[PDB]
Amino acid sequence: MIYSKVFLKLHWGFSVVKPLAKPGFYLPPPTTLIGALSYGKFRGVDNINLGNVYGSPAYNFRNIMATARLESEGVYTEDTGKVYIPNGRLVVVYVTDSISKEELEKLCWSITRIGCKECLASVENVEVGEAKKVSGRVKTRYYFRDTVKVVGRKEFLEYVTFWEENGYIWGKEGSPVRYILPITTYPLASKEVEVEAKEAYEVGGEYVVFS
RNA sequence: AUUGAAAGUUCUGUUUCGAAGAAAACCCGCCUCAG
Repeated sequence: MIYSKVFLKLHWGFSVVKPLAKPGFYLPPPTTLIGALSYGKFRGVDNINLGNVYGSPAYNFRNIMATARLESEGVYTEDTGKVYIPNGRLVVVYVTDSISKEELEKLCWSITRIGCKECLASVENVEVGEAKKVSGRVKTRYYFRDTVKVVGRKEFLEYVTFWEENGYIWGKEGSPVRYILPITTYPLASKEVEVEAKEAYEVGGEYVVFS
């Protein structure tokens, strides 16, 4: 199980609107993170024949684990929800085993935007390594699933709804999955939460929780 | 190539006209550079 870390510098922020008034999300979903990685290999093409229907040139990277977190302060504003965090820093962790270290590192440098066109984001540095699996009590900053238990004080937790990769195809809505975000609503920031969990990969001290 | 893809809330307008800080008032009364 290989892992990679990337540091991104945002220009003005990101904007992803909720499916189904156009409120937006607080942090990008894993689908956007996987699509940004896939942009490095599928550049120039917008429709691929999956075999039955044209849905996206991203239905092949669906099994790559990804998380992300903030490192600065921002504000969420509706004026079409937007998350303004100019000159901020984003840390993205990719955990997978499908490809070797070289391919993941090459695709990691090829991230251009997160969300829509205006949300450009440069790349400052990357790290690649081998991760270890643990199950003891850990402290994490990355968001995780709803079913994961919590031992600490419930004070900085929010509930959001994301979608699986089934939504990659047009004319079809993805499955609803609940997610827990350790975020302060105003001003925007990230806080540490202690969880027990069952699977946690150590990617340099900042344990990443998946289930 | 990411609930992503496709879009200007843009066009037209004077804070303008008018109204003396003006009138009265002494620096002035005393002193050899001398043998």
